[PDB]
Amino acid sequence: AKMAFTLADRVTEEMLADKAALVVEVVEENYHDAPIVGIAVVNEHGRFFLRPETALADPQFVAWLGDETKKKSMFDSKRAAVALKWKGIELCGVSFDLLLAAYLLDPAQGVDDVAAAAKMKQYEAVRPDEAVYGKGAKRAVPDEPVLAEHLVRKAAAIWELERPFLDELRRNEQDRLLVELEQPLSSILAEMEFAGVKVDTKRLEQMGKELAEQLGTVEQRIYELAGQEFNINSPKQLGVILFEKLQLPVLKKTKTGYSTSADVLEKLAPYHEIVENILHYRQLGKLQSTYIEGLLKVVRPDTKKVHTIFNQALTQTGRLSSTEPNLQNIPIRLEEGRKIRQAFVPSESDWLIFAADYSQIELRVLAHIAEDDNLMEAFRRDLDIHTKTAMDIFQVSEDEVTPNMRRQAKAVNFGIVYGISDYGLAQNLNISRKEAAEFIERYFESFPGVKRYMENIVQEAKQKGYVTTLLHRRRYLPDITSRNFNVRSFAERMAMNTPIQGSAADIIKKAMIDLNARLKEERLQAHLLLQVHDELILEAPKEEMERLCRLVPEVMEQAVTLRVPLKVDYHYGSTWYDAK
DNA sequence: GCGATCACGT
DNA sequence: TACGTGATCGCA
Ligand SMILES: OC[C@H]1O[C@@](CO)(O[C@H]2O[C@H](CO)[C@@H](O)[C@H](O)[C@H]2O)[C@@H](O)[C@@H]1O
Ligand SMILES: [Mg+2]
Repeated sequence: AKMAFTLADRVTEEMLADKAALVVEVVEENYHDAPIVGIAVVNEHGRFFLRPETALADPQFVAWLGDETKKKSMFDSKRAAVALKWKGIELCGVSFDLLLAAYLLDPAQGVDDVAAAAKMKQYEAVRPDEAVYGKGAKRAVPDEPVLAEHLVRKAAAIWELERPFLDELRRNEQDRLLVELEQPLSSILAEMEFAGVKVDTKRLEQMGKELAEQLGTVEQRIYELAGQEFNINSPKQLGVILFEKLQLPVLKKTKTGYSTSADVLEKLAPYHEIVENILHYRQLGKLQSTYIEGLLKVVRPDTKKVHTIFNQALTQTGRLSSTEPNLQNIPIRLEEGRKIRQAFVPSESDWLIFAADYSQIELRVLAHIAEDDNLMEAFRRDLDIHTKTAMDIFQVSEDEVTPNMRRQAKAVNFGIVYGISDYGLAQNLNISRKEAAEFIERYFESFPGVKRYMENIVQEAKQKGYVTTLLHRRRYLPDITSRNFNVRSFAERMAMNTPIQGSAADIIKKAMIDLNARLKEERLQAHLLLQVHDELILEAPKEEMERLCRLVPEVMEQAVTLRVPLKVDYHYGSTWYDAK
């Protein structure tokens, strides 16, 4: 069974062919400034294993790695590229990434290692990484004999599976999606992650001090109002203090007891003064624990930068996710938490943070896909879309639209995009079911094209077995035919929403690629730092702001051409908070 | 360790 | 109502 390969003590010419499956192993989940434990190369001349100290010190190998004409097939090339960047080594010529290929073929498989991807094609001559390295406390690099065969088997799998995966991608019309979108994007993400974002740690530490004080205060007030101490951070103990010791009304229940979600607490506020305090305490506690303490834990002490990792092969819709730290969920709704952004600053003196965001990209994408005359016209006039919906569903002139009417029309717009049900619309607007249903009905009368799209997309999902996005990304929906109403309904909402969220994902990804090409042509020093679903955050010399104000929005607006215009707003300042 | 519940983002 | 990450609790 053992697979044959050369355990090389030195790099040789035949190891540098112009086409090879390459494995540059980084076992640490967070690959930033992490160790490379081994290298495997499989090509026309055979299978090879190279120790990193050797390979990475060989100028011929390093040259081969950076030679864009020497093509490499890999799995999670971003991981290798970044780990190499920290060692001052450039990786070029990656023409096939099995992780991204598998992700595009079926995001639902959750492929996160070569073995998982290989299984899709009935290839099982490779072990799962977890089986080799273990997990958690037991996770460690095996002895060279075991490590070497594993890396060679992974490279061998990649070598064998490239053609099969490319053939299916082609059949799915996703060949360009991999080659012209995801693979180029992977390199851009590597640059962004490697660059990192500078943090004003002293500012965060000061906020932490101010929060600790406020928490202690509110914390005491809570015990005083409850005439006793308990773990406020325990939905369990809290549920007892509120619904048992204080007799507060039980408006909502959970799977294991009473609900203490902010949602319910808001309704309970009128009954007792402790509720407001619990809400406030949670607000502050989230800021302290997740953001202040959290960020401080991952900031690099030497550079004061945080280096997130953008998981490019995880979400079912094509969006990216961000981890350790997640820089796509930094507070902004509430002013107090929003101030956390004042701690994200430019990495160099006299540089500024520039942020550009698409305005209502989901609803604009919906107008395009559904080809709804009323909705397309609304955007062609660049109308306030929520006021417009209110005018239509409540039958009133612009002047007759009250704040509450807009607030509700807004909730309906978001619900439509999410495939909201008459019930979930009530839960959100805290209204009835038949009422929320009447709203939805009024919406479809005003936007018949959208109603038709929602009906047609669900039928298409049932017929084909999947739905697709603008750039041909796909998501299988087997539950669309489930005879269990709830399971089927969730699938139906996904059928309606995925093409919208997914196409919006496609668009900003292409914008990022187009943008970097533009930045290079103009030789601007400006560069991307983050992507937050419908917005791009960059940093650049103050002298480049005027050029960026015109360049960034244009590139983002022209990424794709829809039946309605794409609109991008932008702001810049001395900190992320100020880029408003 | 892991499911349940909470809260942060688009 | 769509899509995420993660801190904390509590029993295994
Ligand atoms: O390197 C990112 C890439 O690796 C996968 C596994 O193939 O995720 C690993 O790394 C992430 C970043 O540290 C972790 O969040 C995740 O837990 C770990 O398995 C892919 O999912 C991802 O695309
Ligand atoms: Mg926006």
